[PDB]
Amino acid sequence: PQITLWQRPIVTIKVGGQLREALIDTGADDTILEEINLPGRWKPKLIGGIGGFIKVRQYDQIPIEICGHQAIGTVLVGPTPANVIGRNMLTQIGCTLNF
Amino acid sequence: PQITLWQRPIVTIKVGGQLREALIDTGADDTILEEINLPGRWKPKLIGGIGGFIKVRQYDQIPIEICGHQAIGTVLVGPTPANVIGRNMLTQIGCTLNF
Repeated sequence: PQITLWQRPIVTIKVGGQLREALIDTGADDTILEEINLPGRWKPKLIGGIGGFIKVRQYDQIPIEICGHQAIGTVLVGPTPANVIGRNMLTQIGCTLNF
Repeated sequence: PQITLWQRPIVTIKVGGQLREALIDTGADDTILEEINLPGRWKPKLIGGIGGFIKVRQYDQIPIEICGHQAIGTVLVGPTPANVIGRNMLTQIGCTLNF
């Protein structure tokens, strides 16, 4: 697909046998989802906060589907104002910026 | 240009007679620069924060240049971890996401 930026670029994703809304965020290194039970091993990770750190669970090599494109990558799970698809996942689906 | 997302999409911009580095951020509604003297009238604006609001100065209809494309739009000036080019400016240069 070609997505324009007049609205927030919010897409339907498939992850952990669920459907989620997530923002395509070229400003985010990492992919973070609100609380979801993901399979496999996780390790704790500290991400940056309004005067402090947030502890999240890091799952490696998680299958996602973004507008029908599969992508394996790291997903962080914990407190987030939205599901965010960050650059680690956008590279996997061949997402570029174009003008 | 076509910009891939293996690295942060940081571009050279021209604004207020200065050169700045800024992140292309599809996750940002608005364009925010670190302290710069911009011409014209500004009004105060509250944007969201780690447990609170940040007061910034809103300049309307400011010329920018991103990789040689001119774009008029709103620029916010105040405390920001980086220059951020948000969607209000990316639409003006015809920036899309593509995969």
